[PDB]
Amino acid sequence: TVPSIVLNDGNSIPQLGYGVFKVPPADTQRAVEEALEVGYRHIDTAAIYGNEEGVGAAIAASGIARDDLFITTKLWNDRHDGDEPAAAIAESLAKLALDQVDLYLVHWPTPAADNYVHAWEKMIELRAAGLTRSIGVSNHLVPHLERIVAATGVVPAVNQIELHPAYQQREITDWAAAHDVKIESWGPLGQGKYDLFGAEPVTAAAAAHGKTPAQAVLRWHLQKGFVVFPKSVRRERLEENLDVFDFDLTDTEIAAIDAMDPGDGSGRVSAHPDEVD
Ligand SMILES: NC(=O)C1=CN([C@@H]2O[C@H](COP(=O)(O)OP(=O)(O)OC[C@H]3O[C@@H](n4cnc5c(N)ncnc54)[C@H](OP(=O)(O)O)[C@@H]3O)[C@@H](O)[C@H]2O)C=CC1
Repeated sequence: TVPSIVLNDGNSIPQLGYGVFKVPPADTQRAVEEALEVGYRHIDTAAIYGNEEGVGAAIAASGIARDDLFITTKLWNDRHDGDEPAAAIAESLAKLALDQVDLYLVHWPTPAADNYVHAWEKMIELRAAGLTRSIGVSNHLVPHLERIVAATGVVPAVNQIELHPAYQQREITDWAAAHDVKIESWGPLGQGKYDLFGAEPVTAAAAAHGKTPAQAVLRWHLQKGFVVFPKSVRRERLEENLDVFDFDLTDTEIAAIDAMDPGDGSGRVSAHPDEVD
């Protein structure tokens, strides 16, 4: 039924949602219509995904009240400077055809450009302007975090990062936990970049509960306190991935999955912030 988690700002976010990364813009409307139909209420898009349009149409097409929906969009890398943030969100808003998004994020820190503090400053402006209910960042390291916070005194609501069994970024989640910041896992199912489902601590928890391996992972994230939003273009999967409030892995089972993280950062499948310009 998807539980909702309380953010540091007093806003609630549905623990499981649907991501649109890699869904072609042209198929984006159907893709989202289905997800809404199936039962999903939290959509994760990005200006860079080029599909805010489909997302908006779908939402419009569906009969759901805005209140029951949670839209999240993101601020692209080339828009951190000056008042580009205000221009950026406004265009997203027009694409999505909404009055306001639920959450807005700084897509990447782009540390070489040294403009993330500035972008965060502006972010705080958009929230006060009512353009977005909450603000958070994505792909920010602990140093990035400490700085933006020390600089503004405004803690981000979330931090969306690459997170899965083989690469957990514990230093970040740990920090996030002490700072009342919620973690959003991206690429929660390894983005299909490695045999996650064949993983034995994975296969073991699956058969033990009669769930699929994909479902075992999600439940892992979920029990860890993470917000997840897997992507799939297949109805079956939307349904499968949505049915995970059933079981409950065991402490030991959770331990077994956790141990999949080598600790040398070798399980990473995507880009490291220090490489994204
Ligand atoms: N803020 C950021 O920097 C980023 C955020 N994200 C967000 O996180 C989302 C999720 O990560 P994403 O990169 O999409 O990777 P995911 O880890 O969620 O994996 C998606 C892939 O796994 C498949 N999939 C989904 N469910 C299942 C299942 N039960 N069994 C088998 N395959 C399955 C999909 O195939 P198929 O669709 O064909 O079924 C697709 O190939 C993105 O869509 C986006 O919203 C992603 C990247 C970066």
